[PDB]
Amino acid sequence: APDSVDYRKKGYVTPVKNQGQCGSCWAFSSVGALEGQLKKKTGKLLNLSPQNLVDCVSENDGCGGGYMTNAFQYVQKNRGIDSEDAYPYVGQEESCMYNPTGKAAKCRGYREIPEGNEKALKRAVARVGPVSVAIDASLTSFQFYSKGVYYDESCNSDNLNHAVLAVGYGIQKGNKHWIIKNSWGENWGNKGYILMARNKNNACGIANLASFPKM
Repeated sequence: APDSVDYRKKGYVTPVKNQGQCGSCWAFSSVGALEGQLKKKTGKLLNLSPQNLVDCVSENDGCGGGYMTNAFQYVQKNRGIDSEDAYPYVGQEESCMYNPTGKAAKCRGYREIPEGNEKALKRAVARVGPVSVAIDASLTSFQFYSKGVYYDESCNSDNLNHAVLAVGYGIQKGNKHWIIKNSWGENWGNKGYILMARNKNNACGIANLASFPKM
């Protein structure tokens, strides 16, 4: 794998979104990974609908949380996911209103990264594209992140409470990192992004629950 990868520079990544109060980061993470694969497979970048996942993945719990794996499998079994345009985000769970006429991507299932293996995660990001991950994002330091490579001594690898998207990896002033797209809007972090410590004993559980869709 290359020493550095950043799929934002390759047109694989849509603008940062804002999930609002809804605990739907799993849906935004899933959508982000699908968007990357859509761009890779078809050559076009489109905003996909997290609301479609919130409302329709009955295996998950809507604004109460959920797994990306269940999201990918839903898209597969449903034979599609809508564009954001065709199924707009409203930040509250509602009845499923999937519309096949607005279908913008498909999914052939998913693959999982071996638990805790940052090297496998790096190789997957290089080989595949953006990868869905879960992290401990519960700390004060994360909320008020501004710049630099994020590292908090107290981060809890077993407390995977937030889903985000690894869109690349690299190094800043000798400090290795993951490039992470969040879904708390562009006013959070660094225009919606955070660089998170890489190869620092799986900091914040970054490689504990990583997956990506097949397409």
